[PDB]
Amino acid sequence: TAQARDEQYRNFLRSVSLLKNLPEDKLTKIIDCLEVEYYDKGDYIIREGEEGSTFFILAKGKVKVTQSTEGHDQPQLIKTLQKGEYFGEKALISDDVRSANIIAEENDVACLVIDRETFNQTVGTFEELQKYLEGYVANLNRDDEKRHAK
Ligand SMILES: Nc1nc2c(nc(Br)n2[C@@H]2O[C@@H]3COP(=O)(O)O[C@H]3[C@H]2O)c(=O)[nH]1
Ligand SMILES: [Ca+2]
Ligand SMILES: [Ca+2]
Ligand SMILES: [Ca+2]
Ligand SMILES: [Ca+2]
Ligand code: NA
Repeated sequence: TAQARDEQYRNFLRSVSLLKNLPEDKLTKIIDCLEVEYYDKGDYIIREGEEGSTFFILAKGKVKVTQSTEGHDQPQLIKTLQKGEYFGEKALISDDVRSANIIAEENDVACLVIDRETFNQTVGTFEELQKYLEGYVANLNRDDEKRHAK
């Protein structure tokens, strides 16, 4: 049922920190425009250095965050993320290429894929959320500098 589907997505999206206080009409816009992409173990959802403008919410499974850093020939493992966490906002906020890899850690990982326009018309319309994400990205920049990210 369309209604049952939309209710399931509404309940999930309201469990995401960043989205919990969105007006109904903006949550409905996300519900209407999100897409789902599925990944197998080891797949790169995001690859450092590539262009990208999608915002992702992890809906099922776990992902690894890895990043190239000075003194290491392979990207180093920074953290892992789980259901309800999000990623890919930094390319939009920093106006940059992707700055880390996001790798599926297991099979049947599912992410919600939110394009730039949808992001801009929902999350990006609320100054409190923009300022929050600006501060979060600033902390990511601090972390990048402290580990000597390439
Ligand atoms: N640069 C950077 N990015 C991090 C970090 N942790 C995460 Br989650 N991320 C996420 O990894 C994504 C890679 O694509 P992005 O640069 O668009 O956004 C990044 C962030 O959402 C981090 O320490 N540094
Ligand atoms: Ca974690
Ligand atoms: Ca604004
Ligand atoms: Ca921190
Ligand atoms: Ca950087
Ligand atoms: Na992808």
